[PDB]
Formats: sequence, structure tokens, C-alpha cells
Amino acid sequence: SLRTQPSLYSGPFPFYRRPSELGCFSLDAQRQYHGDARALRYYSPPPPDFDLRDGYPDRYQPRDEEVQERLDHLLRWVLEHRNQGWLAGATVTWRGHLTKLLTTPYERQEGWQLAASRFQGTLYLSEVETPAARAQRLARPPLLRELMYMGYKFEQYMCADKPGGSPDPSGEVNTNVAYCSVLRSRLGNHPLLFSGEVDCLNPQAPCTQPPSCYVELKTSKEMHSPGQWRSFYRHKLLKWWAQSFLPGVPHVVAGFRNPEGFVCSLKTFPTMEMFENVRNDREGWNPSVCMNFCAAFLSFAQSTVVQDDPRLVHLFSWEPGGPVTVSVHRDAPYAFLPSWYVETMTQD
Ligand SMILES: [Mg+2]
Repeated sequence: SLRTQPSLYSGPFPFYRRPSELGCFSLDAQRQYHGDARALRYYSPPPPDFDLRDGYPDRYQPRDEEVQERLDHLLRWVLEHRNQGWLAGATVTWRGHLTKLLTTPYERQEGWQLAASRFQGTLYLSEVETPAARAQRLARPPLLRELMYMGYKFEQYMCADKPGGSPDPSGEVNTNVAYCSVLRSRLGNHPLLFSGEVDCLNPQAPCTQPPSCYVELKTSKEMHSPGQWRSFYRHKLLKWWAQSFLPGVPHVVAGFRNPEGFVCSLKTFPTMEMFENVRNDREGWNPSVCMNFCAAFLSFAQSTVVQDDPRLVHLFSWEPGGPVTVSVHRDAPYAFLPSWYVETMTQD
């Protein structure tokens, strides 16, 4: 087991390598994979009065969340690019999985599970939906469903499909569509290969080379008091920082929503400056604690997963308050590396 309290992980900010984009892939409106950037949209801010409720629900095509894709689309990319043993000493995951590790020392509400499998040296990490999270997903109240749509809608007001184009929110929001950047990094002694969904690219960004040219878009409720801002800095900026820090996305652009579902204000939060909001806060978060924990977890997983075997899973389970605990599983349902990937890699 691995303890999770922040005090264990205070100390110097560890080494995190400047991320390089190795490539990308797109999922289209039918969730079919394409090894190019067709799904990538372009940051096109107002020059805001955005109705995030517009099109809900008649122009809404939500992804079927029952389909658990796990690492499948990343593994296709890896398979088609394993000529770009560095991989053997790496850990392969989704950006979002690493985000959840980053936020663990401070997370008090949502637990997680991560399946680990070692296969020809490489450590693969793939999130498992917990029974409790599966319960909440199926029991999603109308208001949660509207809120989620609103987050996706915001993007349609802020992005165009061509550089410098005008946003066109008259169409449908279809959440099968995704653009994913594939990045290489390293946290201390742990080489990383991961994909992350990317909201848009800013043509007028100072550095036009990805991932620096990318922008993350967010919505949050409007705030009218120091206390509301302080809770926002403490809870939501931590999540936003941990999401955008990893892939090297330098800006998060937030639209603040009315209780009536309109965005009438925008604010840019540079990733590099987010921690400043809580640096002198007795109940704030700390990016060095986030990264030190993550590095500790990677070391823990790497020493725990001894056997090289794609049918074997070490399930890392964590609930708020407690340590990360481990259980050992084989085959269904936890085994996540598909035959089509294992055989092709074995073929080499
Ligand atoms: Mg976003």
C-alpha cells in the first residue's frame, strides 16, 4: 500500500521534462479513429454573450459512455508509430489518469481505480470505473446532464473549424468527436508516453509549436465574493492546473456562467501562474506535493508490478482519506491489453 497524505510529499518540485508532441489522432462523429488532426478546432474568442443551453436536447449527440475504450485508441497510435528500447522503460497512460494521481493528496470526494499491466517492459495504466462511479453515471439527474452539455457547448462558441473562423454554434454538439495529442515526457526517473484530449489550437499563440499553441477551455459558475473565489482557487484551479500542466498547455480560458446558463464574462488563467492564487493559503494546494506523490506512485507501481504479462492486472484502488491499496487479478474483466495489440507487438 501507498499513503496519500500531503505532508509525506512536501519537498522540492521534482523534475518534469518539457513535453514534446509525438503525434495525434482524431475520433469522428461516429467514434471512428483517424491518425490525423481532422477533429482539431481553432481558438476564436469574441472579437461574450453565450447561451450554453442552446441546442439541448435536440442538437445533442452524447457519446455512449457504456463503451469502455480504455487504452485502445492510444494503443493503435503506439502500434502505428512504434518507429518514432525507450518504450520498454516507459509508462503508457491517458493524461487524465495522471491528473487523478496529481490531485490524490488533496482529493476528498471522488475515489479511483487504476489497472496496471506490464508488457515487454512497458508499464501500462488504465482507469477502471468504480462500482460507485458506475452507479452515479447511471443515476445522473437532469441537472447534471444539462451542466455537462453546457461545458461541451461552451467550446462551440469559442472555437471554429478553420483558423480565424467564426464560431458556429447553430449545429449539434456531438461528444464522439475528439482530438487527442500524443505526448512524451518524464517525471524524475519515469519516462512517460500519454495521450490527452485537446480543446483547440490558438493560431495567434506566441509559440505556434504544439503543445504550447494549445488552449484548454472551461466553464464555472460566476463568483461575487472573495470567499467564492477562494473556494474556486482551492478546489477547481487545482484540477485545472493538474490537467493542463502535464501536456504543457499554457492557458486555460474560463467562461463564467449565469444561473440562467449564459456566459457573459471570460478569464484567462495561465497554467504557470495558477499556484500563485494559493501559495500563501493555509488550505491551499501545492504543485510540488502533487508531482512528488505522482512520482512516488509511479515508483510504487513499477516495483509492485513484477511480472511481464498482459493478462495480469495489479489493480490500484484509492478512496479519499485512505492509502492506495493493491489487488492482483487475471483476465476478464480487468485485463485491458487487447490481443490485436499484444500479438502485433509479439510479432516484432
Ligand atoms: Mg476543456
